[PDB]
Amino acid sequence: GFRSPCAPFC
Repeated sequence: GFRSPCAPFC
């Protein structure tokens, strides 16, 4: 998962 915020794929 990526750092927030992450859209759409995280």
